[PDB]
Parts: sequence; structure tokens; C-alpha cells
Amino acid sequence: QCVKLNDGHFMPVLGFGTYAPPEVPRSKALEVTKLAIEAGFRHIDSAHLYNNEEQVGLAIRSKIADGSVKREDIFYTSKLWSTFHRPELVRPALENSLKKAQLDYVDLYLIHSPMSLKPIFDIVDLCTTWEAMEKCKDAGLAKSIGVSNFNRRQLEMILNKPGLKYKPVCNQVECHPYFNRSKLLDFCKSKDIVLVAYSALGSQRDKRWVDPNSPVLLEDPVLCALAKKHKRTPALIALRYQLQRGVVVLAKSYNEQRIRQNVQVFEFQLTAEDMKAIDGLDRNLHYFNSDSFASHPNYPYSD
Ligand SMILES: NC(=O)c1ccc[n+]([C@@H]2O[C@H](COP(=O)([O-])OP(=O)(O)OC[C@H]3O[C@@H](n4cnc5c(N)ncnc54)[C@H](OP(=O)(O)O)[C@@H]3O)[C@@H](O)[C@H]2O)c1
Ligand SMILES: CC(C)Cc1ccc([C@@H](C)C(=O)O)cc1
Repeated sequence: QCVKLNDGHFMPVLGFGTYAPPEVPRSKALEVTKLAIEAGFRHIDSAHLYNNEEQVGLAIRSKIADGSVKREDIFYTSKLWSTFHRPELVRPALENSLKKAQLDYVDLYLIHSPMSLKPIFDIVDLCTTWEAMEKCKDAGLAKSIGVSNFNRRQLEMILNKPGLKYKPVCNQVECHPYFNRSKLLDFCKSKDIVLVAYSALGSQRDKRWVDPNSPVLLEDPVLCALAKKHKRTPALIALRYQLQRGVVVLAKSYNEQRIRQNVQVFEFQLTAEDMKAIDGLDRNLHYFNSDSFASHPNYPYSD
């Protein structure tokens, strides 16, 4: 099903994550996005950074052309990369993503991160970036607009902006049982802003940003025990946990079996005791933990 966003548009609560590192041929994103839509995904998360918008857009267009879905049935997200925060660059970056995907509009456009980069760090007033985002929704380039990787204080900066026209509909952030974002999630709920979780399956553990020593979420003993109790899988437990918290959850998979397994999240439910057990795993662990983020003046986890 879908959640109703604070601008009246609807967002499907399970989304397909499309990122794969450069060693995976670009052609795979086309193939797996098609398999995701076939499996029943209707929300597809991409970004300029991911270098796959051509393939992902072609996958969406391919499934429209063969009669499987209509454009209105698909919720596509792209994101404004941090070198394009200066307000005059926002609409051209979005138009560029739309040209790559060959789509007339995105369902959702996010500021990918609060950490501005030289168009080397940059200093930009993100309220002016936001005004530029509001103009893209007014022009019909984006049905909805939101943010990503914002903390509470950064989110309040927007919410408190003089003459705000549109609240962010969502804040897409790292969120899983080792870093469950409870207090942020409560704040977002108090504002009717949806929290969308990425790395909900514990991340792709990419050596560029993730310490290989970090705990492997899907081997967690509590998640494994819950998967045995429910005769599901640790991944399904981890996705279902998000849905029952009122969090919209992404799941990346480039594997045909796991793509189809992931939509099973709608087929069972966790009890209050199960949810408390998963809540007990929280350990302030963000898998993305790299000098290249942590030294930035607007790093969100500076807390
Ligand atoms: N906003 C941001 O800054 C940001 C940052 C990170 C990610 N994201 C978005 O969120 C998406 C998902 O996050 P993520 O890329 O960190 O990955 P994820 O959803 O945490 O998945 C991690 C790994 O889980 C594996 N997996 C998937 N389904 C499984 C299953 N049923 N059983 C066992 N393993 C399973 C996948 O491997 P296989 O491919 O081998 O199945 C995947 O590499 C990204 O693709 C991107 O769209 C956004
Ligand atoms: C505070 C930082 C850690 C947030 C952040 C995480 C991942 C990304 C890119 C690499 C992505 O994969 O979408 C961008 C920003």
C-alpha cells in the first residue's frame, strides 16, 4: 500500500533501491528494475549520483510500453547532488535527470544531502536551495519534494523558513535496527514528514565508506531468531520492522530471487514483543562512516 504525503500525493511504502557500485555493469540496473516492477515494486529510488538514471528510466518506460503499469502507477525518485545546491543549479540538475530518464516528471526530488560541495566544501544557504526546489514542484518537474540525510536541526531550518511554501514530504535517512533513528522518527511524525529508510538491510558494505569490521545486520542473532519464529528471513524481518514503525522502507537487490522475496514483506506481521526485541538492537551505528563525510561542517551526525 501507500502512505499519503503532506502535499496530498501518495508514496508506496516499499521502495526498490537502484544503487550498485561501478563494478556492476550499467546494464544490470535496467534488468533488475524491470524485475522489481514485475515482482510488484512501484516505488523506485534513484539519484544523479548513481549514474543509472538512463537505465532506470528505460526500465520504467519499458514496463509502461508492454502494458504492465501506467506512469501514474510508478513513484520515481531522484535526488539533487551536493555540487548543485546553489539555487540557480537546482532546476537544471532536475531537468538533466529527467532527460537521462526520458520522463516528464519525477514523483519525488530530494536534496541528497545537507553537505554542500564545490559546484572542496561549499557554504550555501539551504533555505535558498529549498526555495528552488519549491519552484520545481510549482513547474510540475517534481510532484513532491523532500530532503535526505538531514538531522532534526537541519530539518527545522527549512520548516522555520520565512514564507515556506511546501514542507519536505519526507526525510530519507540511514535507518535499520542498529541505528533506528527513534527520536528523529518521532520528530518527523510530529510534523507529518515521512521517514524513508535506506540501508534498511544493513547497507552494501562498500569499502569506500563502510568498515568491514562493522556487524553484519542480516546475521544478527535476534533477527535470525525472529526469522525462524516466523519462517521468513532476516531481511524480511528487517523490512517489516520498518513498515510497522510507520517508516517507508527501501530495499536494494540485484538478485532475481531476493527481489521477489522482498515483496513478501506484506504477507506477515510482527507482534509487540517482536518489535521490542528489534528495538533493543539499537546501537547508534551508522554504516556510512568515512572521513569524506565526517569532516564536513554540516555533517548530519555531528548530532
Ligand atoms: N539517500 C542516500 O544518501 C542513500 C544512501 C544509501 C542508499 N540509498 C538508497 O537506498 C537503497 C538501499 O540501500 P542500500 O543500497 O544501502 O542497500 P540495502 O537495502 O541495505 O541492501 C543491502 C544488501 O542487502 C542485500 N539483500 C537484499 N535483499 C535481500 C534478501 N532478501 N536477503 C538477503 N540479502 C538481501 C542486497 O544484496 P543483493 O543485491 O546481492 O540481493 C544488498 O546489497 C540504495 O540502493 C539507494 O537507492 C540512499
Ligand atoms: C551523512 C552521509 C554519510 C550521508 C550519505 C550517505 C550515502 C550517500 C551516497 C554515497 C549514496 O549512496 O546515496 C550520500 C550521503
